[PDB]
Amino acid sequence: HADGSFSDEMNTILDNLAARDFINWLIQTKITD
Repeated sequence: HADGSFSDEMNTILDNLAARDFINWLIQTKITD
């Protein structure tokens, strides 16, 4: 927190919407099998 409280969401979009959306959504298909 601080004033806009934007950092928090700005971090979750990376942790949540990147680790599981860089090689686990349009690519694991070409790896698991």
